[PDB]
Amino acid sequence: LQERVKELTDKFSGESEADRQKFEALLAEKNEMEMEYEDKLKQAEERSQ
Amino acid sequence: LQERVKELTDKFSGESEADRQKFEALLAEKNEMEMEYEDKLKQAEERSQ
Repeated sequence: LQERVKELTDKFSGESEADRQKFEALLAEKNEMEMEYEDKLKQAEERSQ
Repeated sequence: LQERVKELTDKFSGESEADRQKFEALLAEKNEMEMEYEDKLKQAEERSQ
């Protein structure tokens, strides 16, 4: 009986941690491409002037 | 035996499920500002010409 507590706690928490890592990677991906666009706006403006 | 199993399974899996909606919202947020930045680049070049 007591083993059932350990089995469900570890794997589902890992599932929560695994889904958290994707969220962190997506946040890094979103932030990385955000500044990439910001570079594009200024480069076009500088060439325009 | 069953009481704990259903208790831990439901609450711990919900934490993993809760990280998916945040991931989906982050993905939707990431896609949305990408279109805005593309519009910004499109409008920045139009005035340049």
